[PDB]
Amino acid sequence: KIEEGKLVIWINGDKGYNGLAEVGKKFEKDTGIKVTVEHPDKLEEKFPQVAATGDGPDIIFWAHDRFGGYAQSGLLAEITPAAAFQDKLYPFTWDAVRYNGKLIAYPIAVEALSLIYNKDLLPNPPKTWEEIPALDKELKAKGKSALMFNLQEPYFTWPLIAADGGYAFKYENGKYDIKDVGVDNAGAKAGLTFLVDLIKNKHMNADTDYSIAEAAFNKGETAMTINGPWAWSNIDTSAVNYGVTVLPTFKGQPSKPFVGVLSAGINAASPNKELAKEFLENYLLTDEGLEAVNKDKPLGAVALKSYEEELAKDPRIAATMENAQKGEIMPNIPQMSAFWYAVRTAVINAASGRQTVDAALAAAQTNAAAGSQTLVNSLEFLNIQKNSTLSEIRDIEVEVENLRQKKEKLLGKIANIEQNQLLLEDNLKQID
Amino acid sequence: EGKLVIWINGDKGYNGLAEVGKKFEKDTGIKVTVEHPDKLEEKFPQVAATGDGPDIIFWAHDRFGGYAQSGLLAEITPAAAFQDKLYPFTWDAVRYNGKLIAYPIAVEALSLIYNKDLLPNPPKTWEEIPALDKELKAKGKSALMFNLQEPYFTWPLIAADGGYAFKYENGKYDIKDVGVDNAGAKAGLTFLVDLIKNKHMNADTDYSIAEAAFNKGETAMTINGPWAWSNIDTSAVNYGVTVLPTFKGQPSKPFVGVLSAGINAASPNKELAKEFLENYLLTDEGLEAVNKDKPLGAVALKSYEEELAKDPRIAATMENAQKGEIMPNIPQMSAFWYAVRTAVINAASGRQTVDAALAAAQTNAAAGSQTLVNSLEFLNIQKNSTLSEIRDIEVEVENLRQKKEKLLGKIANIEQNQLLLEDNLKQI
Ligand SMILES: OC[C@H]1O[C@H](O[C@H]2[C@H](O)[C@@H](O)[C@@H](O)O[C@@H]2CO)[C@H](O)[C@@H](O)[C@@H]1O
Ligand SMILES: OC[C@H]1O[C@H](O[C@H]2[C@H](O)[C@@H](O)[C@@H](O)O[C@@H]2CO)[C@H](O)[C@@H](O)[C@@H]1O
Repeated sequence: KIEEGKLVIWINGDKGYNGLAEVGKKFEKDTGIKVTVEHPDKLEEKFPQVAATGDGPDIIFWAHDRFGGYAQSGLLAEITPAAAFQDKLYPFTWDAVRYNGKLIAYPIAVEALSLIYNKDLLPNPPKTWEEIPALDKELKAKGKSALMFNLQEPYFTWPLIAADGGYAFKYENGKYDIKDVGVDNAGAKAGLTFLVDLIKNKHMNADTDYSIAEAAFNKGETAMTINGPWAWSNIDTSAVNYGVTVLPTFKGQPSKPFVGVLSAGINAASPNKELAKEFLENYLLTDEGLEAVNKDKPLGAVALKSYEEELAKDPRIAATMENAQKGEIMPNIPQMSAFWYAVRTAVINAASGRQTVDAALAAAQTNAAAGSQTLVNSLEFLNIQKNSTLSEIRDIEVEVENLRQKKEKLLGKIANIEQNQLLLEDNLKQID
Repeated sequence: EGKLVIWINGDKGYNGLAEVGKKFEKDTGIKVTVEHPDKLEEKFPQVAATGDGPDIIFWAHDRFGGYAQSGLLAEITPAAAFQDKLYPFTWDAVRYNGKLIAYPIAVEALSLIYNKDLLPNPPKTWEEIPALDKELKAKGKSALMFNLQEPYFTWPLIAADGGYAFKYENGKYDIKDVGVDNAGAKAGLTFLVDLIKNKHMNADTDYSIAEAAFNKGETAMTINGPWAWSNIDTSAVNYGVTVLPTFKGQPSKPFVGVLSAGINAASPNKELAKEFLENYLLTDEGLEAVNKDKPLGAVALKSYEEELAKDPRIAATMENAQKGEIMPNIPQMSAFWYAVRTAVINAASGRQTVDAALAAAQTNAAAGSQTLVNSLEFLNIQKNSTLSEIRDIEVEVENLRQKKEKLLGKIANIEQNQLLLEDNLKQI
């Protein structure tokens, strides 16, 4: 299971996992505990599968949006940093990781999507989505293309969907109404329609994913991309002159990225709970840990006031936080994965051309309205956790029965010894 | 839309299938479009729930009971004359709750495929394959590689010693008696994971990696269906198709699939699709056209199977099929397959023990009544989608009714005028 005496850490393959593993060498070269940093596929879906059986990593890194489901499923340990540690991180980053009054993870860095443009194929990035087609017609005349970004994950297409009024769960009076879902409304329809019209007019391709878009931009084949800070590393080494700027407006309104706070939770099945705490607070969440990670793949606007006051002078970080301000902080409520799955389907099926935008989003709206899928999903993981726990109990009872069998055989040995002692003590009394 | 669009999976002979689409277009002039989208079996119900998707969908029969329960498949209406051209047991695979829900095309089963120059005889047992891999490793080769990402391919071994999906007895399936947890399933999956731990296979091998290695002569054995024989033909590896090895002395038990063609319930071209399938595909000419692209296996059309049955590769196919089981077509199959995919991937990667992986899958698959909620979801989507078409029509009707009312105004006023002129005329 989760071997005790070591820390295993999961973080997504696009993050600075090699830089994080350097913070693991320091932990291992300093405290002797070994640290293994892995980047599995579909990490956010494997974690609850294995953690439900007491397996998985000690620490799981993901944006805070997924952690409310992990918590409701009972898979997360209680985070308990001291008030002294709390004043080192911006309070709004602690806000992202608070669910029903408990801190369910440590905030690390603030992520938001920005516009990234090739400084030499385009001297000024377009201020509006609406001008991007004309730019692409011109740019293709030179053998290049205007824009390429990942169309497979709704994270990347939502800023445009949300611009004119799309929303996940209505947020009002400080609370989300999970039956007021806004993926159906006219704003959402107009955004996805513009996107599918871009595809159908041959300005982008529905088959484009993350790898194809990064390859295309870093080779000077596309004028613009949409991505987070992690992507800056690979663009640096391509010797492309790139700028990071505000996302284009749509119908006169800013694109609204959903803002992620990359967070570290501690597996509820971890025996190394306090070892994990010390790693995060006194190794990761410091200038040298964060800088080691950050120089692998930039983290974005880190939550630690100490190192952030230094990264904030990067113009790319300001442009990140300006885009972040125009968007909305993602909810962390359990229904987010259900929301994300509904919107993922819609975008792929509308982009593929085999469903209309109107039909795709009407389906997604009703699906997302079924947010009581997360109750069934949490109950499922809890029923796996229970059966696994009963199984450990039965193993213990076999151990106890074996021991009990040895004991009974020893008591038998003693019974026979006592027979002898009675015999010899009578033999001795008669010599007397 | 006056044309036929068809979905079929990318490992099938879609190029050959399109040739039958031309021969359809040259006779009726109707265009035939053959696409092989990824995850078609999962996209289909998403889009058909809103009245979209393809006209015809090709997949193994196991998925069609869920499509039918969600109300997304048209009732097939073969004439008694046409029904007697197909083996009756292939009709049973596509029969769900008394209705025929698709046309059967071909019977599929996995076989062992081995390099006859790397191996004089296929192994009789799974248990000897490690020793064989060692001997081969010393020569720069490997014993066995097959797709480990899809539970379809690992099931023959999982079932060998007693694993099963849903218990079948008295003619019906008990969807609460699930056999992915039992000692037979565990022993099969444990053997698979030990192969990986001992470096005889790699948990990341998938379909593409395994085919390449075998067709390049890099590995002595693979496990695959008939669709794969074409590419091995063009590679000039000397290969045999044979019965799978035994495990713990018992036959491997592959799940048998009947490639089937369903007709979308929202298709306006239902009769064209019927005509395409009955009188173009399901004939000695059409099945041969597909079969020459990528072999189909044992086709359902008695006339063309009589010829195929002479191919020893088809005999070995049918011998493997007989040791296995025809897959259920019940709605719970998708939940079953997803649960077992999870277990195999998580245990093969080493993140979970076999016991824990399969205990979780057992409890998941035991909740197969997520297919009832899932169908109820698709139906309420279909209903809401339909109500919107209705509301669009009713706007057209009210507009037309307003245009009418305005014309009745013109007529009323003309009659006023006529009254004036006709009395003024009676005075004159
Ligand atoms: O639904 C898409 C996806 O959006 C976010 O995932 C992001 C992640 O937050 C980023 O750090 C980066 O890794 O890209 C991911 C998308 O590819 C949500 O955090 C995630 O839950 C959601 O599924
Ligand atoms: O995966 C290759 C193989 O997959 C199919 O078998 C499926 C089954 O039919 C599906 O419902 C799926 O979810 O489970 C098995 C894969 O794990 C096809 O039957 C076969 O033709 C195709 O090549």
